[PDB]
Amino acid sequence: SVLVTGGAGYIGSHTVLQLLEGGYSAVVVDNYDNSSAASLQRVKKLAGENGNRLSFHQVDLRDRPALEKIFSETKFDAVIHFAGLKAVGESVEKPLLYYNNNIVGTVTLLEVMAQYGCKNLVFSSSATVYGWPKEVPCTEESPISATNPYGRTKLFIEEICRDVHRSDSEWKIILLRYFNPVGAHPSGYIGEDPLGVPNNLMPYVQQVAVGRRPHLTVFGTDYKTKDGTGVRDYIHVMDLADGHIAALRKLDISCEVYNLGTGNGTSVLEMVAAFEKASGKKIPLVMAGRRPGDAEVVYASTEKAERELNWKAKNGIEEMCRDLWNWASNNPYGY
Amino acid sequence: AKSVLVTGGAGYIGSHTVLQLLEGGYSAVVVDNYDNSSAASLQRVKKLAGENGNRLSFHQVDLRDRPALEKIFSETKFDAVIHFAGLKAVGESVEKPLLYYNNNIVGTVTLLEVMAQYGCKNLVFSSSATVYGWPKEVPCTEESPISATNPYGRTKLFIEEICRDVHRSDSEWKIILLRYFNPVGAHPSGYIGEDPLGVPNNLMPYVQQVAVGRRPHLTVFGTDYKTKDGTGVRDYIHVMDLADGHIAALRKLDDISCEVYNLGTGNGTSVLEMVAAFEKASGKKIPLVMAGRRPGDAEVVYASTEKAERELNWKAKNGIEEMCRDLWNWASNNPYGYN
Ligand SMILES: NC(=O)c1ccc[n+]([C@@H]2O[C@H](COP(=O)([O-])OP(=O)(O)OC[C@H]3O[C@@H](n4cnc5c(N)ncnc54)[C@H](O)[C@@H]3O)[C@@H](O)[C@H]2O)c1
Ligand SMILES: NC(=O)c1ccc[n+]([C@@H]2O[C@H](COP(=O)([O-])OP(=O)(O)OC[C@H]3O[C@@H](n4cnc5c(N)ncnc54)[C@H](O)[C@@H]3O)[C@@H](O)[C@H]2O)c1
Ligand SMILES: O=c1ccn([C@@H]2O[C@H](COP(=O)(O)OP(=O)(O)O)[C@@H](O)[C@H]2O)c(=O)[nH]1
Ligand SMILES: O=c1ccn([C@@H]2O[C@H](COP(=O)(O)OP(=O)(O)O)[C@@H](O)[C@H]2O)c(=O)[nH]1
Repeated sequence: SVLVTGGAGYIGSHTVLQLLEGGYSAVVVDNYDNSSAASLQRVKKLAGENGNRLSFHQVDLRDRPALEKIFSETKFDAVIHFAGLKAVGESVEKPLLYYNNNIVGTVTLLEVMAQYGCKNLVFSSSATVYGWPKEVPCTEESPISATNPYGRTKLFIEEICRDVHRSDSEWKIILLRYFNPVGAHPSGYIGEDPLGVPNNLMPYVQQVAVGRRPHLTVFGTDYKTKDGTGVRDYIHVMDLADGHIAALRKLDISCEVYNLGTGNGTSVLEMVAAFEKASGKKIPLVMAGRRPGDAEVVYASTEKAERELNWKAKNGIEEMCRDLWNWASNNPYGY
Repeated sequence: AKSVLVTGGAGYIGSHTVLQLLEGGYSAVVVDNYDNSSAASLQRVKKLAGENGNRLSFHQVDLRDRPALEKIFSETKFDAVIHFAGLKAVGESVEKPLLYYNNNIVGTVTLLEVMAQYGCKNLVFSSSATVYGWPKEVPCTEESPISATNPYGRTKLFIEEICRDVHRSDSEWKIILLRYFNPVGAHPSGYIGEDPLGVPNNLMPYVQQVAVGRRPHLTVFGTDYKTKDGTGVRDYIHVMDLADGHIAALRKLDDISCEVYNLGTGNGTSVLEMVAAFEKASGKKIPLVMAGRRPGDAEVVYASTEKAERELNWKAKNGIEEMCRDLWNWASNNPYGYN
C-alpha cells in the first residue's frame, strides 16, 4: 500500500503500473499541472485484474487540508514523492514558481506524513544535484552543488530529508537520483504526455516527429564533448519504475542516496539519430546557444544501485527509442 | 516620504529597527504572528517614538497566510521590505527541522511572491553568520565560503540562494542580504528589549533571565572548544548598532543589485567573557551548568567589517560594556519582559 504523489505524470504513471503488477495498492494525488487523469485511466485498464487497487484524486500538495483528507481515508506504508516542476531552463526564468511548488509542496507533504505517522519516503531526486561535476561518472558520494533553481530545489529537499532523519530515526528515506528517463511502456498504450509546451528532450522530439512541433532546438554546440552538444545518461522509464519496487523492498538503512542511471553517456545528436533510426522520421534541428543552468557531461555510477538494490537497467537506447516511437505513433496527440 | 513593511517587527531586532526607522523619518507597517513576541513591544515603540509613533501600524499576520499578506500589500504602497520574520535557534532547528523549513522558507517564498505581485521589489533580508558554518577563515568575509551545519543555518543559506535566483530572473529586484552576527543589548532608555516567549535559546536573554530569578542556571554549551576558555567565541553587537545598519542598508538600496554585508564588530568574545561582563554590569551571580556542545554550533565566528564600513559607511559604536549596561537596564525594570 503506497501513496504516489505526481502519479498521473511520466515516471509515476509507469511506476504505478509496476506497483499494481507487483500486487501493491496505490493512491495517487496530482494537480494535473503537467499530466491528466487520462493517463491513470489507461494505467487502470492496462493493469487489468489489479486495476481496482488503484485510486486517484486531483489534489495539490500545497493544499494542506485536501492532502490531510487523503491521509485520513487511507494509510500508507510508504509515499513515493514524484510531484513537482522539473525544467532546468524554466526554473532560471521562474525561480519562485519552482521553490514554491517543489519546497512548499514537499514540506507540506512531509509534515502531513509525520502527523499521520507514515515515515517511509522514496523521493524523486535528480542528477541535477551534481551541478557541473568536475569528475564523471557521478558517484553518490561526489560533491553536491546545483547551478539552477530546479537543481537547488532538489538539493535542498535532499538536505531537508537528511535533517528530518537526524531529528527522528523512525523515518526511513531513500533519495533516488534519476538521470534522464526516456521511453514508454513497450505496448505503446501509455507513455510521456506533458501538457503545455514540452521541456525535456525526447517528448519534444516525439512531438516534432508527428508535426506537433516544427523543430528541435539544440541547446549548445560548443561544449567539451564528442560533438559539441550536451551529454546525459538516458534510462528507460520502465527500468526506472522497477527501481522503485526495488527501493520499496530495501526500506525493510535510514536515509540513503541511490543513483538510477545506465552508466553510459549519450549526446543530444546521438539521441536524435537513434530516434530517427527507430521512427524512420527526420527531426529538423536548430543549433542555438546553451540553455541557462545546463550541465555539460553527466552520467551515473550505477554500482551502488546495482549491488545494494539488486537492480540493473536492462533496456538500451534502441529499446528506449522503439518503445517511445511505438507510444508516439499510436498516440500522436497524447491521452 | 518613504514607506517600509517590516516582517517579524514585533520581535527583538525588528522592534529596535522599527524605532530607528520612525526616528529617521520612515513610515512602517509591521506584520508578525506573535510566535516569539507580543504586541507590547510595538505599543512601547509608539510611545518611545513620540509623534513619529503616529507613522506605525502593526497587524497580526502570518507570512504563510497569503490572503492576509496580499490584504496588507493592497492597503499600503511599500518602497521596501525588511524581512525579519523566522525561527532562529540552531538547537531547536536540529530537533524540529520541518518547523524551521516550513516557517522560514514557506514564509519567505510567499512574501517574495506577494512582493513581486504588487511591484515592491526592494528587500533587506535578515541573514546570519551561521551561513559561514564551522569556518576555516576567521575573520569571516562576505567573499568567504558558505555552508550551514544545521537546519536553521540552512534556511538562511537557502533563502540567500533563493534571493540570488530571483535577482537573476528579474533585474528589477534590489536585495541586500545582511549577515547579522550576535546582536545583544536593548534601547538605552531600557523601556524596550529582548523578550522571547517560552525558554530563551540565545545566550544573553537566557542570562538576563537567570539574573532576575526567572531561570535557575545558564547551561553553557561546551567547555571543550579550542578557545581561550573552551567555550564558543562569537561577535556580539549592540542591537542598536544593528538597527542603525538597516538605515544604512535602506540608503544603499537607492544605488547594487544583490549584495551581502556582514553586520558585526569584528571582535570575538567567549561565552564566559560575556557572562563575566554581565555580572560586572548587573552585580548579579550567574550559576553555570557546564554541559556538552549544542548540535550545530560553530567554534569561533566573528566578522569582517571592512566592506560595510566602506560601502554602507557603517561601523559599530558600542562595546560589550554598553551592551550589558543597556541589557541590565531593560531587565532590572522589566524582569519578566513585557506585561
Ligand atoms: N523527467 C526527468 O528527466 C527527471 C529527471 C530527474 C528527476 N526527475 C523528477 O522526477 C519526478 C517526476 O518527473 P516526471 O518526468 O514524471 O515529470 P511529470 O511532470 O510528468 O511528473 C510530475 C507530476 O507532478 C504533478 N504535480 C506538479 N506539481 C504538483 C503539486 N504541487 N501537487 C501535486 N501534483 C503536482 C504534475 O501534474 C505531474 O503529473 C519530478 O519530481 C522530477 O523533478 C525527473
Ligand atoms: N538574534 C540573533 O542572534 C540573530 C542572528 C542572525 C540572524 N537573525 C535573524 O534576524 C531575524 C530577527 O531575529 P530576532 O532576534 O528579532 O528574533 P525574534 O524571534 O525576536 O524576531 C522574529 C519575529 O518573527 C516573528 N515570526 C516568526 N515566524 C513568523 C511568521 N511565519 N509570520 C510572521 N511573523 C513571524 C516572531 O513572532 C518574532 O516576532 C530573524 O530572521 C533571525 O533568524 C537573528
Ligand atoms: O529542447 C531541448 C531539451 C533538451 N535539450 C538537451 O538535451 C539534454 C537533456 O535535456 P532535458 O531537458 O530533457 O534534461 P535535463 O538533463 O535538463 O534534466 C540537455 O543537454 C539539453 O540541453 C535540447 O538540446 N533541447
Ligand atoms: O544557553 C545557551 C545559549 C548559547 N550558548 C552559547 O553562546 C554562544 C551564542 O549562542 P546563541 O544561541 O545566542 O547564538 P548563535 O551564535 O548560535 O546564533 C554560542 O557559542 C552558544 O553555544 C550557551 O552556551 N548557552
